[PDB]
Amino acid sequence: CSLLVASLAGAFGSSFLYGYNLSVVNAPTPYIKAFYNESWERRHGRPIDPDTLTLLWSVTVSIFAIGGLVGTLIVKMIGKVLGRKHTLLANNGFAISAALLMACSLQAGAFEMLIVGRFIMGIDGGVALSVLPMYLSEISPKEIRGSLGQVTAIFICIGVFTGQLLGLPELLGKESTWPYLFGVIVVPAVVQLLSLPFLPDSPRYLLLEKHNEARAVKAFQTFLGKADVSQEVEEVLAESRVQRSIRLVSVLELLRAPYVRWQVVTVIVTMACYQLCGLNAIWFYTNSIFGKAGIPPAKIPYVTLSTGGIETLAAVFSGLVIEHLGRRPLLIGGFGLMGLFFGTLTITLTLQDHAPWVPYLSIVGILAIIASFCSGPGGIPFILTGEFFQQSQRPAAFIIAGTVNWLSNFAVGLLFPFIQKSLDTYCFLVFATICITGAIYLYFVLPETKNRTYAEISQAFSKRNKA
Ligand SMILES: O=c1[nH]c(=O)c2[nH]c(=O)[nH]c2[nH]1
Repeated sequence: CSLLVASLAGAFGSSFLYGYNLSVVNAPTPYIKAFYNESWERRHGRPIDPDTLTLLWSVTVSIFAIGGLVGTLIVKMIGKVLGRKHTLLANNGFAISAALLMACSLQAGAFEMLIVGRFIMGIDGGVALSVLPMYLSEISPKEIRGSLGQVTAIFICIGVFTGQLLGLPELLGKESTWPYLFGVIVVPAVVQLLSLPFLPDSPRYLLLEKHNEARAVKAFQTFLGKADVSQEVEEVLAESRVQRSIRLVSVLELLRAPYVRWQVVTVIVTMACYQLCGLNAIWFYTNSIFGKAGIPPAKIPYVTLSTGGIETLAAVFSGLVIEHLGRRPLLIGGFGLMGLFFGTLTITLTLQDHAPWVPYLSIVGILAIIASFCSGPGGIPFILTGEFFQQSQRPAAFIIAGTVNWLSNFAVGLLFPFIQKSLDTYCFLVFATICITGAIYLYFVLPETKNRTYAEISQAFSKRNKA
């Protein structure tokens, strides 16, 4: 009842928006190119050379990651006072402001306005990604924590699916309709602002500092459906006492701490290889990638729709596959399969003209890549980061992981069109090399984590440290 409604509202408000903004920049790409060309011509009187337009488009696409970086940097400070529901309402404010900033760009004729709107969407996505789990896991009972853990990925996948769906030439792909593609963002924000504020707040955050026992008891009774919640309250108080009994280490000392040097190196490498493995690229430039694959230009958006559908289905299947396969074998197999399928994709791209049916193997390779990602290392690191460290919720580790992820996303988004221009026929070899290198490194480094207490991994890494 209340728990399901709250989880659905929060997911549709944050992860749905993140998925939509991850997979909305590909469909209207030629129209935005034409608008950029016309605007530059009218302002300056000279045409755009293709390289300059490609650089501008890359900046427009990749500024979202810099927005996410600044959002992750600011959320740590904002959450000490704002909280969870207030932070989500501020997130809704950012979302509506950026949506209105983007959707009213063509009318005034401003591309800088579009850039700033995409930047504010980046900060919105960063705040959403850093806030939503801390609320979803908090308001959920420990019995059903895994379900709401996988919901935060199911909803990103469904947002990517609906972003692919919105952009077909019939629905929202016409010349005189592409401005509304960024105006759809209003509806999720409106529904979230209508649903969430009529729900109980996060109990632990208020029970930390303001110490409101009555409201916490009411929220726990509403969530659990019973008036006897003494055990959970006692456990929360014990956890808070344990947390305040131990000093919290910052980023500088964590980087300067030799006893977690290998841990931070491993998490940094895992995040960098996860983001340079390439899925945000295969969302951003799906139309161009499938056009370069020999598929006729009259069927690409339907191919993108199928891509989104198979992504969602792979997420749904992974939701159960994860619980039986494992963590380290699963992640290594995911990276190895991604590398092998990148090899398959590049060999069917290089020699597509040999047989007429070869260009239709690119979509099969794309589905294989997406299945290997979303049924694999796609969601493991979000639990692996907690598994590695002692507190399992270390702010320094979270900040480092977020910074690495956002910088890697920015680099990939900025450099993918350039590597395509350089290696039209073999541009996926770089991704394959990155995937295989990451697989080798994390097979030689990362040990088994599931069904292993923090003491065992701590002593294993202590003997690994050679000290
Ligand atoms: O579950 C995910 N799906 C994605 O499409 C994606 N893209 C990304 O960077 N991280 C994730 N995670």
